[PDB]
Amino acid sequence: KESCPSVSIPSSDEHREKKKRFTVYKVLVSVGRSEWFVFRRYAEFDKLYNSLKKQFPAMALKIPAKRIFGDNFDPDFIKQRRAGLNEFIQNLVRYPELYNHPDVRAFLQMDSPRHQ
Repeated sequence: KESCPSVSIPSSDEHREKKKRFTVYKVLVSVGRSEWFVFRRYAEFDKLYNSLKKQFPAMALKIPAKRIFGDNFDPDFIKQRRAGLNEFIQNLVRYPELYNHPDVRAFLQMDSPRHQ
């Protein structure tokens, strides 16, 4: 019997570089007896969403807004975006045709040699 993946996004962190800031979400991915972390920015969730929404139109996949008229580093905005991204990924891993999908497996690092 294979284990169905379970995922959650418990936190995010702000990183900074020359005149640049970004938010990295910490995704906890668990497959049966083992678990690991994957670090992903919002754009990476959006790229997955845009691919899968075209491939599975009947699912009505939903991701939080991409554009915010206001401060995209407001902690309230980040906490809601994290909850929305968590809803998006948790919904995906409910379906084997999606968690066996190559783009989903790569996004969650499900076939990594470092997770052996």
